[PDB]
Parts: sequence; structure tokens; C-alpha cells
Amino acid sequence: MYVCHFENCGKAFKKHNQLKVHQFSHTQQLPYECPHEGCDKRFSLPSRLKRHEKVHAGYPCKKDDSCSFVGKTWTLYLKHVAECH
Amino acid sequence: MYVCHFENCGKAFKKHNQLKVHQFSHTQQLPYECPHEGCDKRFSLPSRLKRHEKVHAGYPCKKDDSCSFVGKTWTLYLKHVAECH
Ligand SMILES: [Zn+2]
Ligand SMILES: [Zn+2]
Ligand SMILES: [Zn+2]
Ligand SMILES: [Zn+2]
Ligand SMILES: [Zn+2]
Ligand SMILES: [Zn+2]
Repeated sequence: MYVCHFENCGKAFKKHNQLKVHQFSHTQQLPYECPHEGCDKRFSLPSRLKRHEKVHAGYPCKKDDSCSFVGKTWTLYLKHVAECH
Repeated sequence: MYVCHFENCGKAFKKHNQLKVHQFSHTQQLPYECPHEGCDKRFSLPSRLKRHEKVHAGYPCKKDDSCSFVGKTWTLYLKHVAECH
């Protein structure tokens, strides 16, 4: 089965095209797609997309796979790495 | 900055605890949490959680990291692997 990854859904469909058509119900409401290849993040406002693209530009913590820290600068990244985990 | 991973959000906070408090606004609306360790999936209905747990029990496609197929049976998994990608 093809399973919908959108939040609070998980509806499953026998055929891939049925999932794609279903998913239009989500993407219509979230027209602003992240331009990075492989990233499935979408938003309903341009400002939220822009904020998200700035996060891509930063320095994500990979010490912990649970950690949601993304440093705006290299200084703040190395400080985080030293003080956490 | 600590960045919120919930859909259509991405709000960022200087401190980890500020993100956690913010995230209560999401989790209050999605009370049904997946019991699998490492899985952040949440739902607003018990039926959606149950469906999601059944997906965990199945056979996820790992030929493609984009593919959303999860086989209900081993037969259907190997058929998918042969006919796709
Ligand atoms: Zn869906
Ligand atoms: Zn992105
Ligand atoms: Zn971290
Ligand atoms: Zn949020
Ligand atoms: Zn799960
Ligand atoms: Zn596949």
C-alpha cells in the first residue's frame, strides 16, 4: 500500500496514482513548497517557506538525531555542540 | 535555534524549553502518539493511530527513499520490489 506522509493522515491506497490524487487535498492547502531536492516540507504562507529556507542555510545538529537545533552561525553551532549532548 | 518540526510551522526558538512549550499547542490537538521509539508521528483520532501502527508492522520499501510503499505481506512486498524502481 502507498501511505500518505502528511500530518494527521496516513491514509493508504492500493495504487500510487490514487495516493497522488489524494495528496492534492493536502498540497492545495500548502502551496509553498521547499525548493531543496529531497525535502517534502510545505507551507500555507510565503513567510513560513522563507523561514524554512533560512533554516536550510544554517548548521543543523547531528550529534543527536532527535535534536532540533539549527545554528544561525558557526559560532553558535560549535557552542551548542560543546554545551549539549 | 530550536526549530519546530510540525507541519506548516517551523517556528524557531532560542531555548529548547521555549520550543517544548510552543509544541504543546500542536500536541494538544494530536493526543494520539505513536508508541514506537524514535517515531514522532501523532494523530487526532485513535483510528488513525491504529492504522499507522499497522503500517509499522508491514514491509516498507527501501529501494527508493522517496517511495511511500509499505507492503501488508511479504508476497506483496517482493512483487513491489520486482515491478518498481
Ligand atoms: Zn493524506
Ligand atoms: Zn526544505
Ligand atoms: Zn543538538
Ligand atoms: Zn510549531
Ligand atoms: Zn510511528
Ligand atoms: Zn518502492
